[PDB]
Amino acid sequence: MKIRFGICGLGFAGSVLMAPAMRHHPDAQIVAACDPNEDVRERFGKEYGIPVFATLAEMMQHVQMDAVYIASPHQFHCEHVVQASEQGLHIIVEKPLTLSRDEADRMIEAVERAGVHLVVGTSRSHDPVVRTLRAIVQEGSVGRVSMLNCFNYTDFLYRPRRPEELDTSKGGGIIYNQLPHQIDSIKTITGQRITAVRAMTGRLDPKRPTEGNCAAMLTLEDGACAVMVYSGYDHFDSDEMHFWLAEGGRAKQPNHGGARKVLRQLEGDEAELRRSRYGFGGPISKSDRKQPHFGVMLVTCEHADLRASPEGVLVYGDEGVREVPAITGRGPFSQGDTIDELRDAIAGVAPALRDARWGKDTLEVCLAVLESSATGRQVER
Amino acid sequence: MKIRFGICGLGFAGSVLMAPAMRHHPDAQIVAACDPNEDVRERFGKEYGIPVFATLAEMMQHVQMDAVYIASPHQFHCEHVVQASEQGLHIIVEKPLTLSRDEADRMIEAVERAGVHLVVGTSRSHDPVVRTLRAIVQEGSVGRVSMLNCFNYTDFLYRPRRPEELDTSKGGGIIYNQLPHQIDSIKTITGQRITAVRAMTGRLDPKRPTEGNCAAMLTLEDGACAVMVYSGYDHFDSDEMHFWLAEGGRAKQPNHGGARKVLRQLEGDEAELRRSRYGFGGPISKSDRKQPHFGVMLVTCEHADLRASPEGVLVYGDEGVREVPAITGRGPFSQGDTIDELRDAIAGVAPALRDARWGKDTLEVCLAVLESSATGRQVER
Repeated sequence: MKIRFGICGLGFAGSVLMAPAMRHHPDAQIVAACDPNEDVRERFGKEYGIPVFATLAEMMQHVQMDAVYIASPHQFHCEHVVQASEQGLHIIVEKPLTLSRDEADRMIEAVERAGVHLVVGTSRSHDPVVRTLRAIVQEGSVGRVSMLNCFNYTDFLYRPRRPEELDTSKGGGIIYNQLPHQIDSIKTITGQRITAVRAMTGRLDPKRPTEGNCAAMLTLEDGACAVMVYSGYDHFDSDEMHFWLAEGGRAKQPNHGGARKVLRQLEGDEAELRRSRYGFGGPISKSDRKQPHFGVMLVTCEHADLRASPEGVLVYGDEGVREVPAITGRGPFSQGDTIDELRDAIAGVAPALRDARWGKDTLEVCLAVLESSATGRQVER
Repeated sequence: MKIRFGICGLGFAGSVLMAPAMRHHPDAQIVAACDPNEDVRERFGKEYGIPVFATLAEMMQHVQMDAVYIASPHQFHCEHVVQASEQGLHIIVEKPLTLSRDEADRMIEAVERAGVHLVVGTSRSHDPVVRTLRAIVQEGSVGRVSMLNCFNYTDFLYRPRRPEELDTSKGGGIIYNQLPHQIDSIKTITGQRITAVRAMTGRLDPKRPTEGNCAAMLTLEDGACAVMVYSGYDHFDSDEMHFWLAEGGRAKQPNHGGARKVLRQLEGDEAELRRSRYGFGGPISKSDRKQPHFGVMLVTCEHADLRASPEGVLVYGDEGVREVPAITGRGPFSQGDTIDELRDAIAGVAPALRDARWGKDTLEVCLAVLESSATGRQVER
């Protein structure tokens, strides 16, 4: 029925992506928020008409709530998840889940012993086009998946960043912040375990020395494979091969120089541009759109190739093309579907797919990309 | 200067692709032809005004010539190559080179002991867009190649075929008839040896049980990798992601049912449709075009992504996009460039790149795709 949510961590994912989508979602009410930053917290409390807090602990002591949406920096996810679990609160947590397998185990153990439901965390696998691709595959007519092909060329590395985000050791770069979207989509579309990983990564800019590109072949469990390719250097832009839609569904304008131009001319400190542009009540808090997507994703089955469209899925069949509209979610497009997955779990309609074990599993696939790329070898798991 | 050519084997590659391109090529004169089929041979002799013959041996005994273009069925390539070599004639040979490593060794040994030049055989790597991509890479400004991404979705399996062409054991299917175009392009663009192969193949149609799709990751020798994906089931059509140009440069019209429709309604025997449509003086002998291409090919370097265009190469740089026209060849687009590579070799301007050893090497990479796909393992070579 109606889930009373607290938001924990009010950076970009929290305040600007998820929060408005929650207001607008009919099965969800924002009831409270916390963040370490007194400034942002207070502004957010005024605009949404809710009490706010400096720590999760305090929010849990002072507001009747059913779930927490945890959008704190990843280094805080483990303890935030344990803490919510110990209160019997259900959870949505942003990616990265964690960087650490041990953490991931502590999270699983806490959630399971508490009996709560957890979902992670607005992936692009919540995109209805990806859910639609799954429905088409299970439905059966299209036949078995033989292979998938996903690629996304992007300007990610040249968006405004804090300097810890350009250190893979601290969680930066595309392995932890982008590849999970493809990996989760591949798992979602196929319903198969990833059993082997061959990947190569590059860090083609030494001024920003984290991973910006990757080429990978993922072996799935029935012998099907998925190729996954990602590059973030703001060179090719693959929305050209996806109807010139942006990732978030709104039409895109070519801007190839784009993010790199903005940074070169920038006078001052980039970290500031980051928090002033993507913070709460900054520019991008200003948001007739089509389906969201992540690069292009070509699923080749026995009786068809499948591809995400602005409205649903393009099915290239034996007979020629036809279109399938995207499965209606109850609220907004990705963000809303994340909420639906939890509601469904709490309601006993459907247990969560993207639980803590699925998260750990995606973390392991990321680690296997790092290993395969260091050693040159396909990594079995 | 002017190369006097004999054409040996007058099926589609010989009579309809290469022959007109040779007339039109200024450094080349067709001087004679052979083919086992009295009918086709004679028709061809009338139209090109040349003497014709039932066997290579006879042609070599009766016409002063400098080179042979060998477009016989692949099972005949070995002996055709040995025979020409033993006469001191230079050679262009169509792919497949051979299916057999031993054959490939006999071919190398004959060519080398005779001192003749050999090129194989009109690959899509002779496409000037591919040569242009190479020039850009060697030129250096764009920086090192980190990874390549090539894909082509096609209707190959449902074009009209003789029944031996739907038996991998006899040389059919995409491993020997399509993948070499990508493999050769990858080698040409990068100038690197392929040192490992992870691939999966499918035969998604049991009525036509040869390989129709493949997903592969090719490891190159400096650590760069190339992803290669191919599907031929007439479902998705990737010319959509290449400006709706066909492979051969002429604008394309969507026809997704296309080749499969033609076959389903076909009354009679498919082998007949094959030789009556693609034979000499059939329909497709009827041939203002742009650059040829093979699916799309995205080369991601340190300072740019590169992509083939209808006019040359699209360079997505730090600064934004710019276009480089395709290196002018001396004659027509792919076919002509194949001739230039031999002329250059005979003239002492540049030895051939695509010699018999390069061919064997491509054959080994194809074999490694077959092995990797049977075993699930990356194959080192």
